[PDB]
Amino acid sequence: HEFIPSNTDYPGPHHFEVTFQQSSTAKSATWTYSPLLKKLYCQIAKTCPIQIKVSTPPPPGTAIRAMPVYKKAEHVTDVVKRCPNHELGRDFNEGQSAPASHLIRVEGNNLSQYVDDPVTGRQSVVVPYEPPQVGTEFTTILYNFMCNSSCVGGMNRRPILIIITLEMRDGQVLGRRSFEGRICACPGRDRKADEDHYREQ
Amino acid sequence: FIPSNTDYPGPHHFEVTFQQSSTAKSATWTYSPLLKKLYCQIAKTCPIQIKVSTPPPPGTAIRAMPVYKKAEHVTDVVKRCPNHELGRDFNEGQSAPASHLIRVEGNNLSQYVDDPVTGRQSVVVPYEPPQVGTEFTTILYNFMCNSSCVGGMNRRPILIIITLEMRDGQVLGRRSFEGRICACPGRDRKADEDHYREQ
Amino acid sequence: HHEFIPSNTDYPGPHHFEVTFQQSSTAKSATWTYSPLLKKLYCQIAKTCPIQIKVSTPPPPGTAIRAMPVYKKAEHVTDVVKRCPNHELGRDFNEGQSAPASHLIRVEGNNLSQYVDDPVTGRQSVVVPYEPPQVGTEFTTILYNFMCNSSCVGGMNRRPILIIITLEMRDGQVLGRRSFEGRICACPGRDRKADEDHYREQ
Amino acid sequence: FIPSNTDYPGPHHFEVTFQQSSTAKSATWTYSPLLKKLYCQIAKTCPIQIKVSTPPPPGTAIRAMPVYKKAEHVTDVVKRCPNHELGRDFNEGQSAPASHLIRVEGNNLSQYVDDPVTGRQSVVVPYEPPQVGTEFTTILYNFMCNSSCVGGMNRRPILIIITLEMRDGQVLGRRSFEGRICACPGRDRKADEDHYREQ
DNA sequence: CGGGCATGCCCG
DNA sequence: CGGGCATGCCCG
DNA sequence: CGGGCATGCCCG
DNA sequence: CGGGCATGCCCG
Ligand SMILES: [Zn+2]
Ligand SMILES: [Zn+2]
Ligand SMILES: [Zn+2]
Ligand SMILES: [Zn+2]
Repeated sequence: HEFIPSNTDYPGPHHFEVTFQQSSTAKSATWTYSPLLKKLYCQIAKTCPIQIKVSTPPPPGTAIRAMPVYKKAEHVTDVVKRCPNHELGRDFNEGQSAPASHLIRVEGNNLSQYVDDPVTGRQSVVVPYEPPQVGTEFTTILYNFMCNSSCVGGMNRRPILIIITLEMRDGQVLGRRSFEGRICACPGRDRKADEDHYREQ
Repeated sequence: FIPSNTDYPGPHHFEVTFQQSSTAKSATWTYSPLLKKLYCQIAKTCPIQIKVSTPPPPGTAIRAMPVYKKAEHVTDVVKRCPNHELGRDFNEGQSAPASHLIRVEGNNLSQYVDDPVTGRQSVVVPYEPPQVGTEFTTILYNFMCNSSCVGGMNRRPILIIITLEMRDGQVLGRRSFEGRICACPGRDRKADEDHYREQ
Repeated sequence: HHEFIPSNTDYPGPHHFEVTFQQSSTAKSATWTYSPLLKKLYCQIAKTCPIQIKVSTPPPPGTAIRAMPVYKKAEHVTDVVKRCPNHELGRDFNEGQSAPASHLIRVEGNNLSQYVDDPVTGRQSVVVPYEPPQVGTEFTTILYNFMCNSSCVGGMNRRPILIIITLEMRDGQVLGRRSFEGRICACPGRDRKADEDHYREQ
Repeated sequence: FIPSNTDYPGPHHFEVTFQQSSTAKSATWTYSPLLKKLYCQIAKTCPIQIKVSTPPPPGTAIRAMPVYKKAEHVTDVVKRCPNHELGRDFNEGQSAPASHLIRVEGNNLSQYVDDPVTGRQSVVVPYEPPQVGTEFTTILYNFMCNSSCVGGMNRRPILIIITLEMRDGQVLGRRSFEGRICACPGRDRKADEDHYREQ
């Protein structure tokens, strides 16, 4: 209905929260998050796990929506899709049941549904919200990205921003958080450099 | 003829603002607080944030119209220099009037209006409430000739007036700010603020 | 069926075709100036620009001479040379109208000046008949007129152009051809002097 | 037939030549005599000078065929990567199959060829006599992908094989040269020669 | 008729 | 995202 | 317009 | 596992 995904955090009634645990001081590390720059550094198609949390059990049939947007205004109008070279390829499109075009995928959850909103044209994947696990503090949705931040054709070196939403069976918004995403060949280097430049300021 | 470039918040405190875009010679867009100056780059995306605390006239809408500052010119209309109006540069691909100066980018309900006997050009969008969690409705504008175009604004400054209205024309509010469309806002902003300050 | 990329290459034919330029103002704001060092004229939009034609032997009746512009740089070579959309319609010189304002090159005076618009190549030019040099005159003088400032947007913007003069037969042929960089601007002298210096640095 | 190559001047000595280019490192194109390698930026106009000794036959023409160098990749046909193919940028007029690497501009008589089952793509154009008072027949080519393109030439050196031939299949003109498509050609060129001199 | 500037654009 | 030139045009 | 950086991936 | 490299692109 709306073509400019709201970017602003807003926990809402319940206190929707997104956090990343595992850390890896390496360069070719599948994934690693930078708290100082609220930016996730993930590799191509590598298992990326984020952890959701809330204070009170949300309404029945709630959802978790993950959708990509561009950080800059000049680009934000353009739908974030998978580049031709990675779309038409066999690798990962061979019997996966997820639209070749989709950038973000959800790993290990049949209940996950990929969405192409017909008017907006935006793409996003959803899963029913889950109560953590009995002995855990958070809910672990584990995501995937199928294009580097620099894929000529798709992203094209443009910075994105993954937005995680706590939704109603109908769409009404109960929560939201966001952060910058940069898919690389190796997040060790990329992250350090960006935090060293931040330190350089 | 000659809309009222006169400020008026109205009933619902109307606040159109700008974010913190960086200062850089060739920055796509930048805004000055000392002056009400929007330094803009041709055809680039310029995000302008509109805040409204109590919004409730469904069918209400927001207009953006361009006007000349100096009085002798304010009676003249703000069109595009025939060079860009005729050129193939930004005119194909879009579904917006060849001659208007202002264009909305992230919206398709937009209305480019050519006043029948007024001759003023402006573009209206519907007022959409800010999305749950944030405070301002964000409209995306881009200007299609540089302020210095011969055949158009022959270097004469222009003011932009954003009016929120009732489905049937009735100005609930309005605001203004001078805008400049140049190759590099950063170097132009730096200079403008300097000369005015000195005096 | 025509030639796609008019060659600029000079051609002194059986007749000895030459294109000379008389003494010109070194004056900064000059109406027109020339450069044999940089072999390029510098003329003002819509100002009378003289040109000296010369030949050892005289050619047959019906023989005329063609002036056509073409971009100097290859990545621009294919674009035809027309006037900026602005000037082509601009009411400031289509009045006292005579020829299509598409055309950049016009001819002053001569009423035998018929323009061309090659349907095939969509190429624009202009042609007048070869009158033998005025009695006691070495040169057959044709006035060419240029309409857009080499820096006009929409039109040839800041993209150098070449002006090919062609000693052409009565019907489709080439007997002689000489070329030379054209540069339309506001300060012909300020420009030429700035150009030649820049050259006297290499 | 498939991977030809060996030069062959022929009846009318076929000579492929390049004019003097821009010394600049990021120029549209440059040719390296010592390295018999053409360096040009993607989609930029590359002029090539074709010459012959005697008025070649009647309805004869010229064709450009690109082939991978390494004796390994010869098998593989050389086309545009998926991205530059299904991408807007240069297919919005396309009197040229979006798949072809080599393209000709200016000429309307260009014909793009796809071999039957052993399909190789190429561009041909009727040969034309040098315009009166010139010795060079000039053809303006375009190279739609970068030799670095992942999914395309994927950094695989290639040869453009120019051949003069007669409609009746008789190929009696064969001149070939190395071709590299890249962002700034001067740089790679000087880098290519610098080291080969030393190594 | 030359000096000088503003602002687009390309390059020490 | 900074330094410096282009080149139409105004000044006087 | 050249010098420097960005960024997938080669190499050991 | 990281350091260094080529190659497209942006900063000054
Ligand atoms: Zn991709
Ligand atoms: Zn304009
Ligand atoms: Zn013009
Ligand atoms: Zn490619």
